[PDB]
Amino acid sequence: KKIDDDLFEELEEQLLIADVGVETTRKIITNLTEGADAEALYGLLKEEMGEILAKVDEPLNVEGKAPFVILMVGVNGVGKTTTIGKLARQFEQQGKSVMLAAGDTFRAAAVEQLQVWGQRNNIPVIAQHTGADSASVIFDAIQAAKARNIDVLIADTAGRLQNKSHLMEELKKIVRVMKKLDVEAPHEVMLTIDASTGQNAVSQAKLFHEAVGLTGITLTKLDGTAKGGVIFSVADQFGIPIRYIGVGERIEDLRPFKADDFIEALFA
Ligand SMILES: Nc1nc2c(ncn2[C@@H]2O[C@H](COP(=O)(O)OP(=O)(O)O)[C@@H](O)[C@H]2O)c(=O)[nH]1
Ligand SMILES: [K+]
Repeated sequence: KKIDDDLFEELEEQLLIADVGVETTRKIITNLTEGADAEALYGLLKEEMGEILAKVDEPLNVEGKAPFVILMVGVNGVGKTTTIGKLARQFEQQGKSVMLAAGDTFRAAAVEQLQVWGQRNNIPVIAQHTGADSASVIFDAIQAAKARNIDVLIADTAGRLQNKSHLMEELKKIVRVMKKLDVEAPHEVMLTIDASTGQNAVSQAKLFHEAVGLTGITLTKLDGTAKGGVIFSVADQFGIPIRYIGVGERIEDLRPFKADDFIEALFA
């Protein structure tokens, strides 16, 4: 097969369906045309996509803090609660002690889901009454983690993103409250975004990144039909490391991010 305008239009369609986005797709194609049979083109495209993801493939390292604090941010419905448990199991398998903070204080089901999971798995969960102050719950969790020599503290947060909610200011307050106990905390600000939301994750990454500064991303629900192409836009615009991929609903379904596999899956 030979290179022509039909192949570049074919590639654009495939990238748009993968949620790479209009802007990122346009940039990628123009770079592909300038950089440049069909098979060679797909080889070159995968290579240039590899160069994008290479800049954000740093794996998360949680060792050496007391505790290492992960602030979990994201909007509701993306898999934040599930991911926290998957992370907790991951770190415990590595021999680290874990504590959870139920900072999404107005969602009773989310709080109780964490409490019950933690109880079943012998992981302490710091929680207060429904509607309690998120910053206070997370304050108590850090104190308890320090008192109890916990290696990793994972702090959940609210995820209602509307002008009523003042979520960004709440997160900023949480961070300031954190730094009164440990100036290095939070050691990781982990955004969870849902592959099935497509390009809406770009807006979310922008909001959370501008408010508290993201240092890592978990992309969930890659096991659906969604391709997760938004990460190219986030990488190009923000350069935030992709730490993990969610590949299911089971507690094991959290995988370290791998650039090569992700690229192949995008075209499968
Ligand atoms: N297929 C799939 N479902 C996921 C994944 N991560 C989370 N979920 C699903 O999304 C729902 C829960 O998301 P949840 O953690 O409650 O969302 P939150 O509101 O962001 O805390 C559940 O039905 C989970 O099964 C994933 O990686 N793959
Ligand atoms: K997929």
